Amino acid sequence: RWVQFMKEAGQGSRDMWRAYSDMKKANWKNSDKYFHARGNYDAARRGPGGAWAAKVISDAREAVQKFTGHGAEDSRADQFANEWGRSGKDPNHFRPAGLPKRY
Amino acid sequence: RWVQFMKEAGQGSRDMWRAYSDMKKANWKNSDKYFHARGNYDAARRGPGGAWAAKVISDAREAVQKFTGDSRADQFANEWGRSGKDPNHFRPAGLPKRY
Amino acid sequence: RWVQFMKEAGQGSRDMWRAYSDMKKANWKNSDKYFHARGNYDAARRGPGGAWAAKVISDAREAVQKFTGHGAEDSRADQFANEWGRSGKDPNHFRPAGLPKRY
Repeated sequence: RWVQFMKEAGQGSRDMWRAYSDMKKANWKNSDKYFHARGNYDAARRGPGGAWAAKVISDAREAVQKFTGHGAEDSRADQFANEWGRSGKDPNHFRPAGLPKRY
Repeated sequence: RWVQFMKEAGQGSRDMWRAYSDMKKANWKNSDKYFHARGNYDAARRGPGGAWAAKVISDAREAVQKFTGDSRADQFANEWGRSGKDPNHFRPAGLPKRY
Repeated sequence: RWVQFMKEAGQGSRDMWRAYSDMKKANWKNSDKYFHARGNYDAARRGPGGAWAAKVISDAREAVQKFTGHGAEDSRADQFANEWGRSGKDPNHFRPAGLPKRY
């Protein structure tokens, strides 16, 4: 169903929001790739709709970041982490040392 | 606040699925437009985040209709409810009162 | 903000819908790529939100139409036209002989 896909998309959107919210609450140096990967990883594991939402949201954020002057290298690196998580690879490969266990 | 907007969007999305779910359970003829209006109505009542979510979901639905090959009529109902107007405008005869 | 982005996305979405509509009513064979390119071209000109919406819509169209028998050979060809217009190239490159000035 389109309904089931959309439900997955809604949940994946929530996952993406949580990664952003946790990133902000954590204030941890060089943690953004971890949180980029984690949100995409969580969302894609909701199902196809979740993977779709993760991609659509990732792509919008990359666009807004570019507009603000984010460098091409940093954007590419962020997109690498996004796709890493979304494909099911462990977000913890981007985990900075000492990031609290709750994240 | 973004947290509040997201909260409403979450609520509104749940209102939309509940409307589609009730539509399936009711299995009542000529009831589709009622449930489209009702989901959008309930969702918009949650706040701006709910109206946004309701529009996203309604628009995504029309996209699937267009892509696969009535849409306009559904959107009339979607917008009627989301605008705060009475979903019962579309209520078919017989529909159980809990819906 | 994201306010401007979403404004552009709405503009871009309307451009895409208008291309799909024009495609339906023109009923011109071998004109598919023209309208796909044109929708994406018009949408990308709205700015980043428009380009983003155009890609979201284009990709969703490809994925959804798989359920109505559109295979990869034609769908990837549509997608070549989508990216063509989106990148700023002339949709008219795909214009079939005689298509009315209205489109």
